[PDB]
Amino acid sequence: TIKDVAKRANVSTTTVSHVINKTRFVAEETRNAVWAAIKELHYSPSAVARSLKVNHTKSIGLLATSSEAAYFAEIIEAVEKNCFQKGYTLILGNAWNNLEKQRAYLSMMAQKRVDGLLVMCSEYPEPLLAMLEEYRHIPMVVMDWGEAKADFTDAVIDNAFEGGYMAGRYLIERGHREIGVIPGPLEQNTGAGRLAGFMKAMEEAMIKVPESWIVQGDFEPESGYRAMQQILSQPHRPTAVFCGGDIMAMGALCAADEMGLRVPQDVSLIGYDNVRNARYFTPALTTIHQPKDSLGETAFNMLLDRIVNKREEPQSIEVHPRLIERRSVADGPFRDYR
Amino acid sequence: TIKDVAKRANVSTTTVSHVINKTRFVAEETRNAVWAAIKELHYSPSAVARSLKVNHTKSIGLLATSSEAAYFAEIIEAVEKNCFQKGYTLILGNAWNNLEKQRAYLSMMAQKRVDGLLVMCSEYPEPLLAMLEEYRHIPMVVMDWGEAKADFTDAVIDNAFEGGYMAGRYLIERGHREIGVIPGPLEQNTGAGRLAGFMKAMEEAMIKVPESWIVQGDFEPESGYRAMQQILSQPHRPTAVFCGGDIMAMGALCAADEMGLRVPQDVSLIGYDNVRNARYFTPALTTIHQPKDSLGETAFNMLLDRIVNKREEPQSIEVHPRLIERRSVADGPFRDYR
DNA sequence: TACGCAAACGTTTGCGT
DNA sequence: TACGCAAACGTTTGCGT
Ligand SMILES: Nc1ncnc2[nH]cnc12
Ligand SMILES: Nc1ncnc2[nH]cnc12
Repeated sequence: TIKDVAKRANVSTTTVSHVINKTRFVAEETRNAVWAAIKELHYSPSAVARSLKVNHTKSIGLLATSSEAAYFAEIIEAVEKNCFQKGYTLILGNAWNNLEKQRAYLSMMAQKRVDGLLVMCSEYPEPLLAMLEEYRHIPMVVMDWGEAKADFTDAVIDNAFEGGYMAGRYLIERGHREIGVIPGPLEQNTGAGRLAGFMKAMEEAMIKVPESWIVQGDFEPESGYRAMQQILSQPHRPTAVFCGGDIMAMGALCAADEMGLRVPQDVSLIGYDNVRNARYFTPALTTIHQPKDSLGETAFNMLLDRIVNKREEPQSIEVHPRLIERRSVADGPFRDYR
Repeated sequence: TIKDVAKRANVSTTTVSHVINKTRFVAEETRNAVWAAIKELHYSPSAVARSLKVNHTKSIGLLATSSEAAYFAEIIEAVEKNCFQKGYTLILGNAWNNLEKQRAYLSMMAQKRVDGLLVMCSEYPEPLLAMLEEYRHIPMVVMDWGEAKADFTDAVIDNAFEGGYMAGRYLIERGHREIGVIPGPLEQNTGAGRLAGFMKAMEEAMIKVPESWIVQGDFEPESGYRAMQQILSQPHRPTAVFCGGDIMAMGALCAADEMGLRVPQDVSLIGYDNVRNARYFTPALTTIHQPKDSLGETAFNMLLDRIVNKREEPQSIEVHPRLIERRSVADGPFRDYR
């Protein structure tokens, strides 16, 4: 079809190409006509064709887990923002922690010849790690590991452990000593990681958390509801609770209200993520904030580096969580005794 | 690189191709070797190359507005689900209601040669309609219009008006006659549409809504907070409020709590959307539910039809909202008098 | 000076035999 | 019977002149 344009303009396609890509000098005169034709012909340069010669599609694939969950959602939108301004095209794929689904999208991606790969799989078993490696050839970065699980990728690490530790400390310094927790899937970094961080703070305080006070969640509002319930649904209950994620917390808030418990007057709740609208939780959620934007930006960045500056050596960049004081927590019984 | 495979197997690439695509019969023997090589060579058929001959990329572009907002998010995830199972690749682009941004993504899309186009732009001014038409050639469907704005697209219509009407009716039948409303951007269908529907119910009831009781929102939690405030922040206030979107409502809930108002005992609130987690609002939100999944499914479907069955004539498919009773509403002063 | 030729990028596919 | 040839799809780009 460029052939069709070169003709209208009565010049070589090479020429057409050159003016389209400003890749060498062209007569104004000449230039014009081409555009002229480019317009009537209503021309649209085929990227697939181009991508065929130039050897880069100028698009990146997001091998995600899910994309609705507030958390995930924020990141994605971030990453995308980046792709847009640097000319990249985002190909979004949720794998739902389904291996087949993952091997699937992966290969679809390779075939669509993605310039690079962003990875947010939540859980990383050997079987997944393995598949992953078969694609080392294609530049990639995993945005959700605690440490550097592999040598073939760039990694961005959130410090979820120091975040767990922060959340715990706060409780302590507020007077709390009877504290429960609803962690997220221990196979995930944001799960095991955050929890552990929180658990260290307790040991430092010689605070023991009775097993009946820790209930697993999965990050979905419902998981929180159940746990919160289960916790306050017992003879003896904590005076403060640490919730591994904002949404689940939102779930733990609802349930307390429903058991007619008061927050924070009856129970104190600290969450984790600081999702765009935790502020509008009732009451306004006190939580640890994860820098989701920077997280995305930093991932798309390391990736571009590898891409353009053809880097070979794996990289890894830390990012830092931080406490956000809201209205869901209140001084515990030992505040004044410290 | 297929050339590299044909060689290992010592057969024609045509052959390699044939066994890869099961496009004609091949000796088991022959078949094997190819795979054999296909494996060692660690081969990955280039879709760009293929897409070049076959003339279809097997990917669809989502020209969205935003992708974080719960609403949007749910849809997208839906649509994507569909693309995955029918082999399509999703290219997601948020235009933020920025014309340039839109013309941009659009053309990027055309160039990436998308098999079809899904459109969720929120607002549609002539300038946007116009650009849009320049792409009639590429099959497309707009998932957020009230009626059929154009003749060159397939449309799926939500019936947001009948939804507004439903929400109003409910209030009425619950005993309410003093009711306020926080609508969303009147330029959007889910804005003007829903409101109007609600407004008809009032006229039918000879209920007049004083201007001081209607406050625009933008769908973001914050907009709701302000409005809710503004409303209850007056000498005379409604006994019930209709909120154009769940998130904003969530915002209107927070504010009441903060002005120490009780919901629903002090104010009744009905929202709109029934987002995945409105159930976990505090209190559990009573709202109108939009079938977001079916919405996506139905869009990806009409689109596939056009695509595959090369349809030419625009189509349009209705979808229906429905009331979801929760805990945010309570009988008003006239319940017993009817 | 300002431009055009033709090979190449990696596939699929109509004819053949 | 089971397979191979070669043209084509739409670009970019190293040489030329
Ligand atoms: N996997 C996950 N899902 C939702 N919110 C999260 N916060 C941290 N990890 C998360
Ligand atoms: N544009 C929009 N944003 C968020 N929620 C919505 N519900 C209906 N339309 C919406």
